[PDB]
Amino acid sequence: MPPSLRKAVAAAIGGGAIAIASVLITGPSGNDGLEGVSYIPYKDIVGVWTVCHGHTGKDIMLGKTYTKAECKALLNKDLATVARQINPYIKVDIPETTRGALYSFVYNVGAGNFRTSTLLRKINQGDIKGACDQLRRWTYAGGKQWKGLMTRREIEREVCLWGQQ
Amino acid sequence: MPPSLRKAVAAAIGGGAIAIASVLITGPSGNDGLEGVSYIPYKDIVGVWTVCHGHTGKDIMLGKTYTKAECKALLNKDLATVARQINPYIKVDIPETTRGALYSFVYNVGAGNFRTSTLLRKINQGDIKGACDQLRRWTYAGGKQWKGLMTRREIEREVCLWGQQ
Repeated sequence: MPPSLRKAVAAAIGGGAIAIASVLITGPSGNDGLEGVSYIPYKDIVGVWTVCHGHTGKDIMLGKTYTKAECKALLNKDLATVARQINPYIKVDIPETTRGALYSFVYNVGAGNFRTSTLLRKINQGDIKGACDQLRRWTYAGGKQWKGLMTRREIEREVCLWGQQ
Repeated sequence: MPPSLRKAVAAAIGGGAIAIASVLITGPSGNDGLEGVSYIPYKDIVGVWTVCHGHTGKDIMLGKTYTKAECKALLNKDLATVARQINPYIKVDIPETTRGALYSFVYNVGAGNFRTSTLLRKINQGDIKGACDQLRRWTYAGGKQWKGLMTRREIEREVCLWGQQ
């Protein structure tokens, strides 16, 4: 991963999985992460309304220009939600890096997908290294493989396996 | 602080930042820490129901008597929440003493207040001395400086500055 991002994830470690994920999504500067940011609402490719760091919901004011602080508040809430949605399903102790990287993964890919993934089953069997490797299989959308996903998956993989080496 | 407590801090240091904060809140006995303990809902001065060592939610039963057991459940959860809400905002590496000190402070003053604060800004510019000193600015409410908050911030501060001697 870029060295600034690496250092960023390093300092977030004391802050636990949530903070780790927040670095992955927003990046060191808070605007150069694996997710885009947008201060004004827009419809995505599936026609869902979205703003800030990829935030969707029934609470988007279409006429509003959002601040950096609003965007960060909303991410916090959404990450807490991801945690709520997936942590029940992780039946084993994993390191904070691994947890944070799965948050970032699930943020992108959705809770359903994760619940039925092979990645989870390898987590629940204690195969951490094997779970982190499953990430590379998640680069396909519209029967095309995406350079942007393959990169994201590589970076989430590094962090997922951060403790090992 | 009181020696009764200065020791009991050090007692759960190896428990990490959560355990440091949780200590400051309950103190060794359970009432003799920074928060007020109460096993029946009372309406506080601003008219919010409150129970145990400061727990407020919508999850409160108005005639119920809570146990020493159920209040530990509420606190731990509440403190999980504080860590979720503030850590992503903390971009640098910090001692578990310092972090735990901040968990307590935010318990008291709220995530919003914290996210906009000068203190967090000093934290993130690496200035930990400068950070902890900012605790002292948080001793007013309703016009007046309170001696009780003046104490409470000196305590939180002491713990905040445990690394630097």
